[PDB]
Amino acid sequence: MGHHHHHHGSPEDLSLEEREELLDIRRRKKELIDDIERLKYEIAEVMTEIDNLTSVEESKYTQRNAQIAMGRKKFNMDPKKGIQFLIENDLLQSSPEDVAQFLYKGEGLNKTVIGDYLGERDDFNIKVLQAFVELHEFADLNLVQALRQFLWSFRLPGEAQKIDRMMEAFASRYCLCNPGVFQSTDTCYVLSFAIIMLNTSLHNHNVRDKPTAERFITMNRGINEGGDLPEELLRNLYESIKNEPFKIPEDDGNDLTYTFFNPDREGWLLKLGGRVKTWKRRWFILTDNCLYYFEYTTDKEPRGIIPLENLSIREVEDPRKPNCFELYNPSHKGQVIKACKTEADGRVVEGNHVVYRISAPSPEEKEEWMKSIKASISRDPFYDMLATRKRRIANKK
Amino acid sequence: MGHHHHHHGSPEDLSLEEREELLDIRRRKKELIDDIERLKYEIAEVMTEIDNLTSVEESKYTQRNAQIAMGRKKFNMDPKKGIQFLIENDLLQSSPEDVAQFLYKGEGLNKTVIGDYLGERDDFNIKVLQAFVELHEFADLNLVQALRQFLWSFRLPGEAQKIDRMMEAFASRYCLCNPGVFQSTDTCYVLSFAIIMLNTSLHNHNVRDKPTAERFITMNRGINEGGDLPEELLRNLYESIKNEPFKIPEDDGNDLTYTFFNPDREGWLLKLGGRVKTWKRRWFILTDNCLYYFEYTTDKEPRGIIPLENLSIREVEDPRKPNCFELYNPSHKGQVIKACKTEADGRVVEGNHVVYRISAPSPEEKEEWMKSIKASISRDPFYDMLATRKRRIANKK
Ligand SMILES: O=P(O)(O)O[C@H]1[C@H](O)[C@@H](OP(=O)(O)O)[C@H](OP(=O)(O)O)[C@@H](OP(=O)(O)O)[C@H]1O
Ligand SMILES: O=P(O)(O)O[C@H]1[C@H](O)[C@@H](OP(=O)(O)O)[C@H](OP(=O)(O)O)[C@@H](OP(=O)(O)O)[C@H]1O
Repeated sequence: MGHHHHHHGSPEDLSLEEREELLDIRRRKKELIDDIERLKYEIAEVMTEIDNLTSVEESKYTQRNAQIAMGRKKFNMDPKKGIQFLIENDLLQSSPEDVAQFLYKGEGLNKTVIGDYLGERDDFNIKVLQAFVELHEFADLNLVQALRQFLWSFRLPGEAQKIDRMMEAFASRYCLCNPGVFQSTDTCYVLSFAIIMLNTSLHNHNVRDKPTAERFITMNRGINEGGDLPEELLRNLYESIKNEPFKIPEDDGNDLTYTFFNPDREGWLLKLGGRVKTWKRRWFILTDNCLYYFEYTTDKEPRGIIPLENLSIREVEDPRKPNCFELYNPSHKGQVIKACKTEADGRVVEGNHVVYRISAPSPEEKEEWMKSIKASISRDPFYDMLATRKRRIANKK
Repeated sequence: MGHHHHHHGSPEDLSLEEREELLDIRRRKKELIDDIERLKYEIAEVMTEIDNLTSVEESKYTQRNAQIAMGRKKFNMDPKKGIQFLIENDLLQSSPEDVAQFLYKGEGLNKTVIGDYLGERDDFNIKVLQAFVELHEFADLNLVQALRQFLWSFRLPGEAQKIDRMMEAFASRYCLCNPGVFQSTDTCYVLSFAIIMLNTSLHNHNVRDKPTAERFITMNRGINEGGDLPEELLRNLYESIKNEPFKIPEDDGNDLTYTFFNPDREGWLLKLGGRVKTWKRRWFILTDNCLYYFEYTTDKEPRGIIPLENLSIREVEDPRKPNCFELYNPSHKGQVIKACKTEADGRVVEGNHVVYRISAPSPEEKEEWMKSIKASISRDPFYDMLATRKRRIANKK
């Protein structure tokens, strides 16, 4: 420090000295706080000693640990029964909030089972799901950041209805934590699945079309209840996913986040006739789990419509045409597939196909079509869920 | 030895040693916290000294301190006027939140006056009460722990309506901080008063029936909107209160938490007739601030009903019967007490009593009855408040 002249008199107080004193006081306060923390720890230890009182002073094993361990295993076998066991035996309190804290901690818990339980339509489960999402702190996180945390805590159920409940809870929570970002919960929900599809698109090699940042901006046009979201916001989300894929717990490689494919496609194919086996070039549109085909790209009405429900694909070698596969019903051998087409006179009639043999222009287009068709068939209930949700997202005047 | 009344034993039955140690540790922690607060205050003073605006002063106390001191005294005289003085003179900002912070700090404030002010039905006061409970951090505290903090910050008003507002604010805050614990705010509210009655029961010597942990579990059956709360939860609450009574600020010994008696009782008594002074044994039920008496325990209809409104008790010596007291109206000497009874023919008529002389089977039963009756009369508006609240608690499925 050095000293000051001090001609003035004994009342002269020195700011530096006062500051130093203040610092010392602060240090003392910190020490006191540390002491308090230590005391708290001691108290906790005492409580532990008290609890499991009827025992031998030195016991080999831990009552609490043993009982909780068995309860967790019970939960993994049947979540309803596990929760019940833990509540009955006072290892867990009975409120939705306490159950949610148990699930969020998730120690020794199967995260798929967590997802199965949180996605149930029961009133208790609904309340646990709310408290569960409330344990996720979404304020000041972008949508991908929030999704990363949420998707670490459980594994998405397979049932479309269950996936919906959980993503609705997520979207509602995000919007409450980040007001003014999205115009509606519906916007947040649909954008969330856009992000999930992008994760699949960019990180699964079975997906050839790798969307650019500009492309992802264009795909989400009108999502904000008719309006567009800020380009900067969409870019940040795109770049986060591009940089790092969703990290999934207990990952089996089969997760929706990695295998959420676009079920829609358009393009030229040759198709073999039903009763009369002639090859025809047609413009095909795969949409709504149906294969629509047209004589010309300018036709308003399809030449035919093939519902894909209950069908599967097999590759075939054809004597004349390259890159062939067949659609067929594996349950109904030798039976006509339910479909409709238009005759030359304009009459709409039933198709006469036991199989639909299709030839693609290239091996690469063959693979694209088979992927799209398989994806469309395999996740239809889920794509239907999103489609019904997207309609309410789009607003008509 | 020998003492006059039957309520002084020896200290032999102690509590559990570990628990006592924990309590001591908690006390130490509290002391440390107080020390830290003092240090902080000192630091603030040092900062003020360092600061430029602070001149050397001829005066013992400074402008801010002097003005705030007078304002606090004004508040204690008339809370509305005190707040106004502090706001007008820029010693306190005008929002409910700032006023609530002033009240919560409570420096040099009468905590009874704090309670009077927070319990007012005015719109501003209602908003201050909300902000006041928001300054209490109830997350991860059990209901007793939260009650201890809340009941340190102010003294409960005497008006039933005011008590209701404050306990409603408390219960709502607790449930928001601890979601899923109680099924309703009503559950939290009624359980809170169960805890308060237990405090009186276990810690006031005028109360002979000391409920066990099992007893307290049984008393709260169906409280959770028809359902039962977890036995472990109720045990923790019971043991906390048993171990340590509610610590009340500026304690005069007259606080509700110490003098919240059960106003209800049943049992055998002899009663002296009205016009014709014959002694009859009757089964008595004290409920709803009324004394109902029956010829037989199996009777559906009472022999008579004595409203206790406006009555008081005096002990008397009787020539024939032991352990006697009289109910009488001190305002209406020599006048018949409003009551009803049934004649032998079944006609319901008015009673002819100037006084009701009652004889109890033992001195101990006499004391129990007089306590119950006095308690019932003295706090009727409040018991009525709880009763109307408990009805909405009991719901049908
Ligand atoms: O045009 P020609 O050479 O006469 O042969 C037709 C076309 O291949 C039709 O295809 P498209 O409808 O695309 O024109 C086909 O109908 P499908 O669409 O049902 O395959 C007819 O099947 P049958 O009606 O089953 O013979 C087949 O007779
Ligand atoms: O039975 P007997 O010996 O004839 O005397 C009766 C009983 O004592 C009654 O008590 P209870 O009603 O409990 O049977 C009492 O009524 P109260 O209930 O009003 O005390 C009558 O009072 P009067 O009616 O005031 O005389 C008194 O006449």
